[PDB]
Amino acid sequence: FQSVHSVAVIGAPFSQGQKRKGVEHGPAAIREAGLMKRLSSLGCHLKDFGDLSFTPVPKDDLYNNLIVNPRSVGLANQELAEVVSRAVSDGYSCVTLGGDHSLAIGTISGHARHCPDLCVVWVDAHADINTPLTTSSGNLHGQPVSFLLRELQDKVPQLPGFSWIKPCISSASIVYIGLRDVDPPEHFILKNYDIQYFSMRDIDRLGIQKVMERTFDLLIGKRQRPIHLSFDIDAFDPTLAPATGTPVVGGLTYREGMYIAEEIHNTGLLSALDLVEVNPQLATSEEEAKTTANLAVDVIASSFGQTREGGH
Amino acid sequence: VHSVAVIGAPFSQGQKRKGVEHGPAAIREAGLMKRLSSLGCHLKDFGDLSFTPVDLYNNLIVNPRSVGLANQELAEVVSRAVSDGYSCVTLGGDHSLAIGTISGHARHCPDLCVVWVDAHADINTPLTTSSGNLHGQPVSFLLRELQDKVPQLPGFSWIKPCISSASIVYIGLRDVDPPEHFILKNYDIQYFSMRDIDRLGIQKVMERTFDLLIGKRQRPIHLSFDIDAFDPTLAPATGTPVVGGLTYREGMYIAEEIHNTGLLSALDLVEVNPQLATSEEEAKTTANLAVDVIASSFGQTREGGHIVYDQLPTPS
Amino acid sequence: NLYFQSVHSVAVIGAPFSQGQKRKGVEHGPAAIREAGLMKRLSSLGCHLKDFGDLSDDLYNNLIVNPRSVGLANQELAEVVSRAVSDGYSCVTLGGDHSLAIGTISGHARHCPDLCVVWVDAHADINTPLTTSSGNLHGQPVSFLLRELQDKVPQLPGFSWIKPCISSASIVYIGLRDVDPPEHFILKNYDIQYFSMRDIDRLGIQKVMERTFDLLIGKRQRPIHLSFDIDAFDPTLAPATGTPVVGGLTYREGMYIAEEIHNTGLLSALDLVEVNPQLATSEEEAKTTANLAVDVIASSFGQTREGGHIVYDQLPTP
Ligand code: PRO
Ligand code: PRO
Ligand code: PRO
Ligand SMILES: [Mn+2]
Ligand SMILES: [Mn+2]
Ligand SMILES: [Mn+2]
Ligand SMILES: [Mn+2]
Ligand SMILES: [Mn+2]
Ligand SMILES: [Mn+2]
Repeated sequence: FQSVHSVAVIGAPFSQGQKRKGVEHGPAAIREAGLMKRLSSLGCHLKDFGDLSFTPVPKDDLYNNLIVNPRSVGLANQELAEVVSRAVSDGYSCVTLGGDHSLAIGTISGHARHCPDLCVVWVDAHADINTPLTTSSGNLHGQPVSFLLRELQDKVPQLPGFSWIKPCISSASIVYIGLRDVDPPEHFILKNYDIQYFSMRDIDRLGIQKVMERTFDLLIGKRQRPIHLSFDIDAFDPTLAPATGTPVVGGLTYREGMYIAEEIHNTGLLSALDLVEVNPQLATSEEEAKTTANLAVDVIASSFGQTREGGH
Repeated sequence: VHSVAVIGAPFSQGQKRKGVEHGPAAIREAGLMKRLSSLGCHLKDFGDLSFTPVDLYNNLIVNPRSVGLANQELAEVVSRAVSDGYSCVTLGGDHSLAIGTISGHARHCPDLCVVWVDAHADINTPLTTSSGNLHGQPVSFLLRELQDKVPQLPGFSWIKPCISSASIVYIGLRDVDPPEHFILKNYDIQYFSMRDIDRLGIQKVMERTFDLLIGKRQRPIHLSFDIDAFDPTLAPATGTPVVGGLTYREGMYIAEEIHNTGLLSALDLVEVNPQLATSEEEAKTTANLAVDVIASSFGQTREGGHIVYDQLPTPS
Repeated sequence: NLYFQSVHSVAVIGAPFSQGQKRKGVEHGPAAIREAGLMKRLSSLGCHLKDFGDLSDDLYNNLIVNPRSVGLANQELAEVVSRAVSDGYSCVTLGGDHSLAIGTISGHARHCPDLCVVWVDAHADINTPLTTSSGNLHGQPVSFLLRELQDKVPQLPGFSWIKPCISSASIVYIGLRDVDPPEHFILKNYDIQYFSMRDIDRLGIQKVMERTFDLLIGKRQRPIHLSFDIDAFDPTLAPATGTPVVGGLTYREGMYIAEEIHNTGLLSALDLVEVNPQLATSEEEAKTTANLAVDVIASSFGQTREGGHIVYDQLPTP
């Protein structure tokens, strides 16, 4: 094979960062679409940690009539952070299957425990950077980055179950790609703190090649750094990825998404990847659910060396 | 903070396919007013105009009287909306309604320029049309340099040609009749076909469009936007669909660039025909797309940048 | 219409090969494309037309299926194409599976030894009889044609008539996205130039066509052979085909390729292959694929998005 990678796979069947049921079946859907076989065929040394079972929290209602399930979200992420830490500690590139995007709190925190100069490429229709004070929905899947960013620490209140989190990335160390549904406060956060982002509009103008070039220039232009790719399937157009809870029209094409993944592979710096927000229960047909899972597998496989030219 | 007037113009007699008169209602139902309200627009809804009801012309041109007259009535409403300080959004209805909207707009803004976003040039004369459908001719009646090639139709004498060939640019062209192509080339009318977009990219297409129309000075902009500019996969509920059109992204980009000028004075969103859809979702997606065009033309962004946001809350 | 920007002489041959692969139905490609109104469309573009109509075995090494039927059918097809081209026609062949390019290219080369090939396809179809995993000859045609690969290619039954006729420098691929590892090796090792979908994502279709022509006709005008597999298009656009691969050309990119081919004035033969109406799930899927096939062929002979191919004389006056 062109290159061998050691890859751990963690299922995180978690739904409480949002209100729509079924995203907890994300990890199963992706698995049934053949993830392990595909990574095997590419030369990957694989370790399957299986699908985690998160400790429920009995009482966990609306916090200040706004934040939904903070204790469950906080604890599930604390648990996931331990496993991701273990995997990275053991030397694996850590693939976590979601589950809603609240789980990036745990995956990035866990990763950061071993990589002080970690950087993040966040591929998403959404910035997910509302603080608990700026959120309109109160859904923590739209807040994960606020708890991780050092610059926002003074703006984030201490939520129950969240005391264990330490901000671990600076505003210069995360680049967003694919944005198209951004709240006014999130826009203010991005601009005010100099967080670099390439919205769908930036991609329309520059094209995905220049987007990736600039992305790497910003993050790894001066030195090599481990990369955490946090990939929300809703980055893709809903015609390609319909089985997801917060679809937004005018997303990435299949080609652009593969291009992102291929460029991440080509760095040789991919250290962890999240594939989140696949909700097969939201598909209007079996083939809608299966196409979304198949697309998830293509993203992950391309991140680990699958190409459009038979070079693997 | 835009003041926006919405006029329902249920034109159907510019073409032969029934249903297009329900376009203005389909768009309303898709939640147009809620969207423009969330954008901080000052809104006036004129409701749907009831035109006064009314023989073929040279055995070809159909219902021309009804079309000519309804356009005269439309043009007065647009004139007075513009006058009352509103940006004028006219919901269609077939594209023959542009005769009335551009005419009425050119009364108070003589220096207007036109961005025509369409699969079609709609510049056949009453003598070059094969179909006889007036939705395929509106630009011939409006264009100054073309007057001696256009005969006087019953109901159309009121129309004073108000735009020169250098003040209209087309974007999206892919189904242009031979006489149309002749007109485009011989009158030096600038256009960016699908093929020009494939070469240049929509960013460059918009830069060059504005260079041509407002390169010398700021001017009021009239955006005449036919939903069939978009690929039929995206906008299937429409009468003359043509494969290989704009993507969702390209169309939002045009609207956004139009907004970013701060010059948009009037906008037509034409040719949504809910009855031509093969299902209720196809009908609804077409109307949702129409809303997205209008909202982006007035400030909706892909970046959350529509409102001013000054200060983060503190747990302080 | 009396007046056109250009007038082409075009021969049409139906070549319903199905034996270069295993799925039934592709032999109905030529009928599907004719029923989508191909002849009418070409007439409307001012072409002089000659319609040649539609033309009408043990495993090799326990793998390669139908070598004699395929090798021999291609010998016959080669004759028809050579005749058409010799008589001054740009020769359009409707497939049928892609194994037919063995015949069309070999025949074309008899009269046009200096031809170049633009191969538009999800696949490189450059497996040898020794590297192929499927045994399907439609995945092997380029290996028979290429000079530099002759010593890597064994003599098959039905194939003694074929002389390799193109050098590795005279073929450029566009659209590649499903390349077997031994195919990747050949491409790199013989320095065959290709624009994969990834290359199109980076350069854009305009620069891909510019660079393609710089590679092939940059030094001198040469007859162009366009071998165009419908599966180069995204399966959402061309679902009716045997080996569909996600992430393909858009409608606009495909038409752009054909328009630029037309603009060279050098198009000398064109294959339009792999349309299999039976693999559609609906009549609209089948007809869309056939209509797209017609749009490709039409656009190769002057159909454009802007409507300048028919020449208009003067506007009537009232
Ligand atoms: O915070 C939220 O819940 C939404 C999710 C997408 C953008 N903001
Ligand atoms: O003139 C007509 O009626 C048609 C409409 C689109 C192109 N020409
Ligand atoms: O040789 C074959 O049969 C396959 C078909 C596409 C790629 N190679
Ligand atoms: Mn997200
Ligand atoms: Mn998202
Ligand atoms: Mn129109
Ligand atoms: Mn139109
Ligand atoms: Mn092929
Ligand atoms: Mn192919």
